[PDB]
Amino acid sequence: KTKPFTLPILTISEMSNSRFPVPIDSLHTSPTENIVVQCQNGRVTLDGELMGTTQLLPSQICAFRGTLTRSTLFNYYWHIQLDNLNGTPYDPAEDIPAPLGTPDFRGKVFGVASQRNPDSTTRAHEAKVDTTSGRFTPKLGSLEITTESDDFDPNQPTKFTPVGVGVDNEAEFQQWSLPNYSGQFTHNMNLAPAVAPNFPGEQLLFFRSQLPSSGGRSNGVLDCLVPQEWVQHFYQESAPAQTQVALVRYVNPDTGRVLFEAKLHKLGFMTIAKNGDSPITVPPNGYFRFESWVNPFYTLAPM
Amino acid sequence: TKPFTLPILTISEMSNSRFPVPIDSLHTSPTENIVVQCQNGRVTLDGELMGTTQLLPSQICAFRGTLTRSLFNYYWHIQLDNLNGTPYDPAEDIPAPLGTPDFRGKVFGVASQRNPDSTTRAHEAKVDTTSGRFTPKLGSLEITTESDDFDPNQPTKFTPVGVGVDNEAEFQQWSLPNYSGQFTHNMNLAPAVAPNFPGEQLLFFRSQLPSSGGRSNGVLDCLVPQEWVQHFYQESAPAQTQVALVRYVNPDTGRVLFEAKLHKLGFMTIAKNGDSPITVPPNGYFRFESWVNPFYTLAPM
Amino acid sequence: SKTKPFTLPILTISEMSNSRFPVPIDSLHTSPTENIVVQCQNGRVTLDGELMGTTQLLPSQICAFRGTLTRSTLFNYYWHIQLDNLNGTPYDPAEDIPAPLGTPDFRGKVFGVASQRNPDSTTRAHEAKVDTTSGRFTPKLGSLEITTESDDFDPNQPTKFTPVGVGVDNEAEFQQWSLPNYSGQFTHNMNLAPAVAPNFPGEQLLFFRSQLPSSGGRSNGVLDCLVPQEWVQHFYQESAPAQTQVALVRYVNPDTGRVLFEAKLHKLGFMTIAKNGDSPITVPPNGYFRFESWVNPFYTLAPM
Amino acid sequence: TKPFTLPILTISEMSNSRFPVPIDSLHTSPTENIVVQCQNGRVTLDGELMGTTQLLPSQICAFRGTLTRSLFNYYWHIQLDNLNGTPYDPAEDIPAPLGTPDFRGKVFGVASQRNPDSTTRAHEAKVDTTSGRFTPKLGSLEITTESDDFDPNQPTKFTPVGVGVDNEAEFQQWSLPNYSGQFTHNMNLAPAVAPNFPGEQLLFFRSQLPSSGGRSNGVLDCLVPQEWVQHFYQESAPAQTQVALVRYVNPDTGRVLFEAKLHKLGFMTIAKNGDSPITVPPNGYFRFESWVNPFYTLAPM
Ligand SMILES: CC(=O)N[C@H]1[C@@H](O[C@H]2[C@@H](O)[C@@H](CO)O[C@@H](O[C@H]3[C@H](O)[C@@H](O)[C@@H](O)O[C@@H]3CO)[C@@H]2O[C@@H]2O[C@@H](C)[C@@H](O)[C@@H](O)[C@@H]2O)O[C@H](CO)[C@H](O)[C@@H]1O
Ligand SMILES: CC(=O)N[C@H]1[C@@H](O[C@H]2[C@@H](O)[C@@H](CO)O[C@@H](O[C@H]3[C@H](O)[C@@H](O)[C@@H](O)O[C@@H]3CO)[C@@H]2O[C@@H]2O[C@@H](C)[C@@H](O)[C@@H](O)[C@@H]2O)O[C@H](CO)[C@H](O)[C@@H]1O
Ligand SMILES: CC(=O)N[C@H]1[C@@H](O[C@H]2[C@@H](O)[C@@H](CO)O[C@@H](O[C@H]3[C@H](O)[C@@H](O)[C@@H](O)O[C@@H]3CO)[C@@H]2O[C@@H]2O[C@@H](C)[C@@H](O)[C@@H](O)[C@@H]2O)O[C@H](CO)[C@H](O)[C@@H]1O
Ligand SMILES: CC(=O)N[C@H]1[C@@H](O[C@H]2[C@@H](O)[C@@H](CO)O[C@@H](O[C@H]3[C@H](O)[C@@H](O)[C@@H](O)O[C@@H]3CO)[C@@H]2O[C@@H]2O[C@@H](C)[C@@H](O)[C@@H](O)[C@@H]2O)O[C@H](CO)[C@H](O)[C@@H]1O
Repeated sequence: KTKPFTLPILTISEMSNSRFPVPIDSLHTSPTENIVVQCQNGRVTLDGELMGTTQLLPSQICAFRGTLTRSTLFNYYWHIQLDNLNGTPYDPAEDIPAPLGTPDFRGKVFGVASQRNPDSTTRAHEAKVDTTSGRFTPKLGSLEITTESDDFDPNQPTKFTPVGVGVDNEAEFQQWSLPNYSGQFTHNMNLAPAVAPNFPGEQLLFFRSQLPSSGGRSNGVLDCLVPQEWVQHFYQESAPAQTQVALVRYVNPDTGRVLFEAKLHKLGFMTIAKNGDSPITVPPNGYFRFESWVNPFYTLAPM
Repeated sequence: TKPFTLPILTISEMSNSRFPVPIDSLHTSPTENIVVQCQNGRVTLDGELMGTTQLLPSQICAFRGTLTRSLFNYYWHIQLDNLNGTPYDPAEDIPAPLGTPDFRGKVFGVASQRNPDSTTRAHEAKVDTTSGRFTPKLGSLEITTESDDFDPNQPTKFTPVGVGVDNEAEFQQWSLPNYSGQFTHNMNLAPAVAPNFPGEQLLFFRSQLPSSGGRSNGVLDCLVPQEWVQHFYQESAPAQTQVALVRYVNPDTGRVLFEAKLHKLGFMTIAKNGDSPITVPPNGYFRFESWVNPFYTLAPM
Repeated sequence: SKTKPFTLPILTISEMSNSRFPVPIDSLHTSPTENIVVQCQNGRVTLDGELMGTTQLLPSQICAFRGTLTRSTLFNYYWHIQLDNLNGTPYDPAEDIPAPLGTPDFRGKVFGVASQRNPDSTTRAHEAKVDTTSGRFTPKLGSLEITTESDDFDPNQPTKFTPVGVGVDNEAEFQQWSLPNYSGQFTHNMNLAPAVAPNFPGEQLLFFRSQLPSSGGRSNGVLDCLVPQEWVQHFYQESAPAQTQVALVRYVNPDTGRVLFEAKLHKLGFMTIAKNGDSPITVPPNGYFRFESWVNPFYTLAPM
Repeated sequence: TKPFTLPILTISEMSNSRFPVPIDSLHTSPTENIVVQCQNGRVTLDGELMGTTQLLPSQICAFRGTLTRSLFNYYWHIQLDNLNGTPYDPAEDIPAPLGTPDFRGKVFGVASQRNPDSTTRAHEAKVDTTSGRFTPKLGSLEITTESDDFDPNQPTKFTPVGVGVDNEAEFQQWSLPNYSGQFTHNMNLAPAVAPNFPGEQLLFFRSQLPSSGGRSNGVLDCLVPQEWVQHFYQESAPAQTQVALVRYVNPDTGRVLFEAKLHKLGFMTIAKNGDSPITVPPNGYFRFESWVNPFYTLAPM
């Protein structure tokens, strides 16, 4: 009678990052006591409630849509009046931190800005979005893009396709530092809650990708709490969470053996019994399998 | 015994299965003068992938491999791997590496590299799927770039963005490229589809891709959204008949706006004549009614 | 080789416009103001031609706006307005002004008409109200909320607002000397033009007063501006150097030739007179203000 | 002798002199098929007001007076006062009360009242300048309203907002109304104007007025911005010749963009052929050069 909780059957190479439109590259764990893990994309509860700036379309994370105008080697600056991701007009009064899909990290997003005018003429060129700029105010409804080309028409529909990071100094990319969605004017609000292991000996487990970089030595490391397919899956199923913690096992269908076990928390993140920064090597055909709802005081087997 | 289901998705919550973009609209058109045989976004209702179709929405018209050398004046040779990094085998029974573009034209995007020493580069790139150097079935294709800042023998990725044709007629979404060039003809193709009932036309999930120049409409039609590709692969529910009856319902008013056939090979038809968009309200969604037979007469739209 | 002389335009009272609303001036008025803080932001100009607050030159754009209309998330329909600059430029909150130029500088409900013209040339216009006390009145952040009786508005279409008068239900909701919160409750008012007051014994502010139309109720529509809009425009054009902090002006009758009274025009752009009590200042139809001389601020005005 | 000057104003700092709205653009057109004889915004270079032109920017197409009774289907009679509240004298040598509309159509606005007991009303109203009851020269006109909430015999003001025509052809900005209705013809008109040099057309200060319905472009052209009306009235500089030479200058580049004639009767001409906007940078302004004669040959635009 109770709708059962499930996970989609996917290997590591069949999963997508929920903070950027790229495939998942690996599984990774590291200590996070020094940091506040409060990303806003890829935030979903196990019973299907989206949080933060999270939405369903994989391609739309860190993308935007709106109208370009002239503002007040990447020298050309442009003002973007943002619409909603689905084309509907944007209202700053909605109780989200920023338009859905807005980047949730400090740095420069490298991508391509494109335009299609009513007379059917089109143009597209490389563009960057400085999420640390004082004119990055997507919650207010606008942001600034930088371009190398001057081939852009004002008052024309503009789209931005995210590709990767485009910071000059590698330290400009801080994946766990939220931008100021209202610039200097207001604080961030309506945020999805921060996450941390509530248990001795446990660390967060990440679905990790290495984003493309347009220059420099940036590793492009972007960790999401849960892949986008699970966001989409939990939203569809909305199965009741019987406890705060679902027990999950990573299994190898060839050998039939459990490689490790982990906690999948109701708030939408994973923990594992392991210490220290390290990748988690999995077989190509392995997948995560839901074992049972469990009490939060369950002790995971170490790695 | 596993029932067939559709995910509950709005028009604005669907992704094109032939390009990593959202669906913009629903469209119908007569198709007797075109061959509808795209190879991405090809799935049967019981969850079998066909053509070059794979699961990752970002990897459609993307590639992965190694770059070597020889106004987008700079030409580069790309030795293709599989999207999962494993080496591509031209002997497998697919038309080309999974996610290879299935239309003639120039795919506009960004090529990027990350070297073992951690140095990186990314610049605009075009993939001409009509060039004789476009032989992804043989394991290689060619890109053109405007920037010369690329390192040979380095891991290279391609992020698709849109179309980049100079002449608008270069983009032909219903003409498959030659996956092996002029060395041989295409093989292992997902079958072509057509309406097979009087007064019926295909129903398309339409996107308008970005265009880097010119007047190209960038129109790209797919047979089912990528989310249905992913959902049918997961569910693998047995197809009880050749045709599923599906209805589009407005949850605000409770009313059915139109009905359609969802065919086992993974495409939809409606009772409609003429090239036309299908205007649907923002909260509408497709509902699976039941399995029927091909002789069902749909209500005209 | 002399400096540019300071001048006033020659205008009677029935030839002047309010600088806080697009209406003519009805009368001159004086009133004690030690109770209140006089800090309006429209119609603020220095005598040497510097605009302050939200003051701009176009008389019709005071309390007007333009932007893109959006549906919100009896005047019972609510709409969101993404505000542009009055010239179609996107509004920059980083500019050192309290709010977009022309933004209303008082608490209450501005009554007017909102209109739209679509790219397909279709048009609409209907009555609308701007509640400057609503928590969604955040023009400094680039948006505000209008309310309408009609539902005939298209979202995501270019929209203008023409101000007409006040539209409060209860008369006490209109407080001309209370500034709105230009960012709502989210941050403080910034870059305000300074407050004004007579810093001389026996002196009170002199106002150019209009009675705005009202859409209902018993509101007197009284709106006092420090300086008429024609002087805002004139001082900006002339930018004559201010020799002292006080210019002595006299209201003269060209028929009789006699001086009716004298007043101080202060450099910050306001006027004082030697008078006490709330009272209108009756003037002849042909009378006008005449610049007499720069004076030291301790000059003593003749009473009345 | 007082020299002639223009105020230093940007295009976005000028007001229409025929309606209380900002100037939207500059515009030129051949005008041999129209009569350019507006009555608001009429001033000579030496400061003489003409037609129905007055100083208050908010009072153009406004009125003041006393209302009585006679889908905007409520009709009301307005006994007109002067804009300064003084009674209107039809005997004066003006075409109509100052500020009276100078085009055929329906002026859309808001009529408001304030009673001696301080009760107030305001609702949408229209002034049809083509109606037989539009006789402002005789001292009265007629409004229509949607609301019935109006008290007879009370002081009534009209605030113009834009046009309110149902058919778009009813708005004829170059057709003067009959200020006395059918009783007699218009009198005391400001003179009509026309270019008088080969290749020269009038240059208009153009606004696009709000429209309460339909597809009317709301285009309203004035010969001179209201600020120039106010400036020349203040200055009253002697017009040394019939024509002033004026140039449009960009301060961001120092370059002159075009030159024009400013004629003594208060209108401008340029060397241009066709109906066209005049694109100007945001910081440009008109600069008075000197007095010339009507035989000057402007450089083509
Ligand atoms: C993020 C971005 O838009 N980058 C641009 C930009 O990258 C070059 C500049 O960032 C430049 C600043 O000094 O540094 C270049 O690299 C140095 C490197 O830091 C040194 O350690 C040494 O190797 O000399 C290099 C000379 O370039 C940046 O070049 C980029 O990064 C390098 C690590 C390498 O991968 C190179 O191929 C990259 O181009 O400007 C370049 C154009 O010159 C690109 O437009 C890039 O996107
Ligand atoms: C696909 C691609 O890489 N396009 C480039 C390239 O586009 C320009 C060329 O296609 C060029 C050939 O002469 O024509 C330009 O547009 C003309 C158009 O053909 C005329 O009909 C008329 O409209 O003048 C236009 C001036 O550009 C192409 O420009 C691009 O397309 C236009 C329709 C317009 O949208 C413009 O903004 C575009 O840039 O070269 C340009 C660089 O100049 C771009 O690099 C573009 O990506
Ligand atoms: C500002 C606004 O939107 N006004 C509307 C609104 O006005 C009427 C309501 O505000 C109503 C609320 O009770 O009160 C009315 O006047 C009452 C008055 O309060 C009573 O003391 C008594 O005198 O009865 C009156 C009604 O006959 C408001 O009416 C308006 O104000 C009156 C003094 C008078 O001037 C009348 O003509 C006005 O309409 O709602 C009305 C709807 O009829 C209008 O839409 C008005 O603009
Ligand atoms: C000038 C005025 O008072 N206008 C009113 C009035 O306008 C509507 C009527 O004029 C009506 C006559 O049938 O036509 C409407 O628009 C049609 C349009 O003619 C058709 O071509 C098609 O587009 O369908 C439209 C449906 O409205 C007029 O509506 C107004 O003009 C339209 C172009 C559109 O912009 C609409 O939003 C406007 O309201 O009546 C309406 C109320 O019904 C208003 O009161 C308007 O001010």
